Amino acid sequence: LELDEQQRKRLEAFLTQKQKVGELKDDDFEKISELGAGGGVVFKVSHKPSGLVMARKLIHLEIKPAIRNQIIRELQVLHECNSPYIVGFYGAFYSDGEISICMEHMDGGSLDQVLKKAGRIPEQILGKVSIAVIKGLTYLREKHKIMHRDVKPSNILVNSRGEIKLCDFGVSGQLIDSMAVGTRSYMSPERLQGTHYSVQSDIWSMGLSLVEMAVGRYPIPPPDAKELELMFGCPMAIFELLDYIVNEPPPKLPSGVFSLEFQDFVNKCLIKNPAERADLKQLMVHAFIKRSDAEEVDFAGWLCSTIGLN
Ligand SMILES: N#Cc1cccc2[nH]nc(N)c12
Ligand code: NA
Repeated sequence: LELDEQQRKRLEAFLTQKQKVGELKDDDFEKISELGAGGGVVFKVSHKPSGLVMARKLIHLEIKPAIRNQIIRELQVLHECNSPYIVGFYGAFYSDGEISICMEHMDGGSLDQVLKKAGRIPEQILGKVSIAVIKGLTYLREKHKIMHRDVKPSNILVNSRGEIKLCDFGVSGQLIDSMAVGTRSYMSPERLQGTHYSVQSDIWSMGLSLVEMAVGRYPIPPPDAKELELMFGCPMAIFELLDYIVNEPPPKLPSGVFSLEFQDFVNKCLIKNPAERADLKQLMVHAFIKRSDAEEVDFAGWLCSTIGLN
């Protein structure tokens, strides 16, 4: 988790900006636009006193003062997360029936939005995405002993400075309890079977997200012979999908389109058995990761061109 000079400096600039904000209050925010929707909506906002642009997630919940004060206390844990791979946090408060979580605004939005625009994401770009997700999960586990629990393309945010960060990792037990409704389509077979689940379940979710972004389609059930010819030239209800995940072989990338190191990387993430599945330590030294790290890929450049950012 050692940072380079440029990363160390952005982290310091963020904290110095954050220290000037003070206590977050409802009437200090001006809504600019909507950034996306879930059990909550995300708005791009202006924090009028500080002049900072933020992402404000509003979770509408009717709960007694007892419950909201415990949720807010639990979200204070988010002030301790300081990493290039974790979306910056400004603060949490309650106001007129809703919890607000104020975060760093990521101008590239989430990877589900980027994928919608791009059609499919190139393998070299997914190499940088994989490095950031692994480093993000390593940071959470090593410095805070917590697991993400909700890795999916909509929880991976990107920006025009080429940064890739994780958001929405559950930190409050009470906030989840008072809710308790996001998709279960990225959950590992072992979590869907209620059995033993560690950071290995986040690795499965990463593997699945990477296949979806590479092929441009949620990868379950697998695409047929004709669906692949449509893609590279070369319906299922949620309950049927979850049964498919638990009972059928895992998805895989099509061969002949992707490098064998990339195919091997996703196969090691998607091994059904969590014990056999690669761990964070092993993924960090996988051939695909070492190769992607040595590649000097202009992620910001690719991103701005693809989504018309600027
Ligand atoms: N979309 C989105 C989103 C969700 C949570 C935090 C955020 N910061 N910047 C965003 N665009 C964003
Ligand atoms: Na979630």
